[PDB]
Amino acid sequence: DFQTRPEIFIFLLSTRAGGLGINLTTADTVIFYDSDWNPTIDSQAMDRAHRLGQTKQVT
DNA sequence: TGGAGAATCCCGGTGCCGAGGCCGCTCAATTGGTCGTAGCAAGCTCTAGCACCGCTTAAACGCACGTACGCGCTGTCCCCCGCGTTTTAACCGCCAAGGGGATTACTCCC
Repeated sequence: DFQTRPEIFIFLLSTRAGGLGINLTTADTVIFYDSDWNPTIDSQAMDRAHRLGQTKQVT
């Protein structure tokens, strides 16, 4: 759904269940409302956006 | 006695799902030796269980006889059954949820 249609603004996503898996490359912005103590997991989360096929500069 | 018709049975056909057998493996039953002890055995004590006698009188029995009560009979009526109608909720299927219990991560404390 999120990848299909640009009317959806925001994607709420838990850090561990949601950080690991598939591309989310029609986002452009990643907000850590809270940041994991293990920096790898925040890196995985950031790179669900910052990825091959990423549309725009990730902030 | 007959009959009609409903209700119960039987015969063969269909299919589905669970019973009966196969497979892999664990872990619980078996083999071997140890060691403690309890309960099997021999022995003594004296409890209390069984037997008998004799007496007392309360408890058991056989009988008379009255009447209280068990039982078959009669009448009624009411209320529970057999059957058609109306309706509701039990059953089935499919999706949701939540919860809880085991696991995994990450930090602080020792």
